[PDB]
Amino acid sequence: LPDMEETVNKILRAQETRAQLYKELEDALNANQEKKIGLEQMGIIVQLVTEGLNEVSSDIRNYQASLTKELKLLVDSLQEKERSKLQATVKLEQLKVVSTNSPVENTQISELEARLSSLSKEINDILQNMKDEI
Repeated sequence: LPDMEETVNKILRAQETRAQLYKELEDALNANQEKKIGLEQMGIIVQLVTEGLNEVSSDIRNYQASLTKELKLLVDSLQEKERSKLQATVKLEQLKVVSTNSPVENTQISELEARLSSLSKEINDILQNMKDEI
């Protein structure tokens, strides 16, 4: 109930909507990679998915003012990862389709996958610190 941690619950509630939205996003990239989905459609689904991502991003910004300066920093870093995680996810699918499996192009995927794997691991640590009121 108190206004301090009530606002943190809404931030955690928005992260649920963001995590679910990437699942709809990721499933759309795989649908185009497996050639089950044309390039034209995937572009409009990302348009639909990034809109909900844009709503969640703006909702969490509104929740920042009532938070402590240590908590506003954790949110600031949280959105930086989620912004880079969005672009690194869509950019990864396109590079996997055009790549001729040459070693130069082949390690772009591994570097981005390692980036995505580390970004996701960093995000959960930001949430757990927010859960512990860091």
